[PDB]
Amino acid sequence: MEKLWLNSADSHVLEPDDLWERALPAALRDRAPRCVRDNGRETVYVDGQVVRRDPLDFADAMRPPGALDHHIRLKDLDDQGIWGEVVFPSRGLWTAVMTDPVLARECIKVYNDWLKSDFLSLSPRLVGAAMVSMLDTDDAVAELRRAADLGYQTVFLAATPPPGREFNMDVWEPLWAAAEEAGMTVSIHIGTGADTVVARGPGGAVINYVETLFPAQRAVAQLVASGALDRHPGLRVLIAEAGCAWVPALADRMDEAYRQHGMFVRPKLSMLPGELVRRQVYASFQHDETAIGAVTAMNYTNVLWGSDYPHLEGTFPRTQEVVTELFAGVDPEVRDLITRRNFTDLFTVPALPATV
Amino acid sequence: MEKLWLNSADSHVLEPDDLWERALPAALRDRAPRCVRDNGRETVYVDGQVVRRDPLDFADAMRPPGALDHHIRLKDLDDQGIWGEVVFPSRGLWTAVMTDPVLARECIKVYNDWLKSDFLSLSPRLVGAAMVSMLDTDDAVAELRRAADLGYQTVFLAATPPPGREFNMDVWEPLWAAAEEAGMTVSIHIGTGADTVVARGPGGAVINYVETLFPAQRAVAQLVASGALDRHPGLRVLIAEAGCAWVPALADRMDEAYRQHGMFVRPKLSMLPGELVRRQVYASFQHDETAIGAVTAMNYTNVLWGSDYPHLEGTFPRTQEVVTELFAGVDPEVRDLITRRNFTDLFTVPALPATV
Ligand SMILES: [Mn+2]
Ligand SMILES: [Mn+2]
Ligand SMILES: [Mn+2]
Ligand SMILES: [Mn+2]
Ligand SMILES: [Mn+2]
Ligand SMILES: [Mn+2]
Repeated sequence: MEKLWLNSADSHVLEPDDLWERALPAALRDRAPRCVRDNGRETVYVDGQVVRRDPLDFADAMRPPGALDHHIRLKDLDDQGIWGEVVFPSRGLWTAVMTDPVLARECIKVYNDWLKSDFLSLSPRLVGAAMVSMLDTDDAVAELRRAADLGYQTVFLAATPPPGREFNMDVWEPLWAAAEEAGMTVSIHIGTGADTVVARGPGGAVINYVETLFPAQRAVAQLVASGALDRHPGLRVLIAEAGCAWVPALADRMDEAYRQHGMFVRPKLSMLPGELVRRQVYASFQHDETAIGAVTAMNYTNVLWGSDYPHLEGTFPRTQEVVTELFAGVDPEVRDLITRRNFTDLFTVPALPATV
Repeated sequence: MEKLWLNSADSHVLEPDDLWERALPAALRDRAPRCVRDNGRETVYVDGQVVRRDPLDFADAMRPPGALDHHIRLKDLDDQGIWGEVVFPSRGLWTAVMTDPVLARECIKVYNDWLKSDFLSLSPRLVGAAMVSMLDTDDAVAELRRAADLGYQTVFLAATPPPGREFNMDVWEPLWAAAEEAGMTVSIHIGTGADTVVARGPGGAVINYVETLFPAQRAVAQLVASGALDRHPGLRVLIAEAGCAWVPALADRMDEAYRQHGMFVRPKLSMLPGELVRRQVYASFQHDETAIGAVTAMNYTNVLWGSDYPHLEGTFPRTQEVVTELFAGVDPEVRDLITRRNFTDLFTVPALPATV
């Protein structure tokens, strides 16, 4: 009943409630992410601001026992037929909306040290994303370098960077250089860095779920148009949890501007935007049938599957039912590429016997 | 040497410099859109505001003579192998950033009367888009009904509506009802309405070309999630000049929200977002190879080819060479659907005589 073995390019780890309470310098402790559970309500506070209010029902729906207990997580991976799994933050993501570079740097060190010592230590099937400062390039380079010396394979960046720190700016060049030198995949996860509760009228739930795409597409356009990827041929970028089929559409959109608006284009690129996307830009999805069409009809081979465990928008606990229906009638080479091989190009886990 | 007849879902016409100056009363006639090309840049004035100040390339971005002489435009249709062509405004599109509903209403009436009298009269191969007020629903419904009586087949709406008039709001319901009643296609052309985001740094030309997609994806999300299309099964929407392959990607994104976030979704729809997209949402492209894979691999059949004459991002004067490369080794049934049949499902032109 779990016959199709998968690697998951997207999932999340819930941090211990006291992670920052115990480990931060006393001056910083009270400003770290912290939650109050009262009335029906969880309220999350970050550095003197309420950043989140939810009824406990929804909050706790994304908190099955594996989302917390790493021993149960590994058993859920077996149960769902997932071998290797990339693990992103939950509360740690709020470091991306902080305005104080020192609070962000120190909260990121704590998170990165806990994830490696207390979680990535349980199984080599776990590939964690180290956070790096969104606010200061020297802080982000130093932590990437420390995280890599510790055996991290990828860094997390928020899809919406702080104002004036868009991904086409010169300020990021030292980070691209260090990531390329380290062999570090840059993982950009959507729904991070900002607020995505922008739509309030009829259809808000569906409209807001679409709005979170825009920073993902913008990030790809900035990395491609700025020459960041062109200048760093070894630099690979994963766009996590934005789906896949918009990526070749965007490759075509950029090619059209590059070719028809060339007289306004700076910098020039050594190859077309679409060639950079197809070489270096990867994208994950959970349910999207269109991800298979991207590979088979749009020559976009950089599609990875993800469970996004334990989010509502992920596959858990119906991983096998989802993927078996997704890949019914599909070339096994394509199913292998999307569910296993793109994962192992990016990330190192112990190799299974590759059944076709 | 050899050509294939095509129909085009997108092009523009350049209005007489004095169109509004000569036709509007004294209270309005100085505040209508005015374009100056002088000293290497294009300046546009609307109601006392500089809305555009864009560089021109006096050497390498030179406008086709047929943009300036409608007799040369008709020679260019024959030369390019284009039978039927939808024609959008140019200076007229600036009515969408007006804040005065009287000026907008009156400027729209002048445009719609001029287009019919002096331009569409040149050939019934031209399918005009009538403008309707973005500011006032009564004004929009009135003009749509007047345009329908005049024989108009489609109305233009700007991709970014005025703040508080997003496409998911109740304020539009009367126009959705009127368009469906009249059998009028709603044509949402990108790059129109107030300019949401503008990139200033490296890669700006490519980034800004991508940024214009986001209002189009948003509009589709608002129309699908709000029930606008669900409540009006006879209402068809054309997204002009945004490309195609993001449309099935967005169908999948919206289905995932509808199915996994069902508890937060209001209103309920009578079918899934992706079924509404595949039934009622059409999209045009000029060069995008991915638009063919949207049809062949993503079950998205509502793709239309457009020339976007006489813009830089259009195909002129290489229309036949572009379509030849696009459709090399493609099923001719798919070429017919994309280049002729979808166009004749939405629009009525005279019979294309047959060859052989
Ligand atoms: Mn995720
Ligand atoms: Mn789910
Ligand atoms: Mn002059
Ligand atoms: Mn156009
Ligand atoms: Mn255009
Ligand atoms: Mn061109």
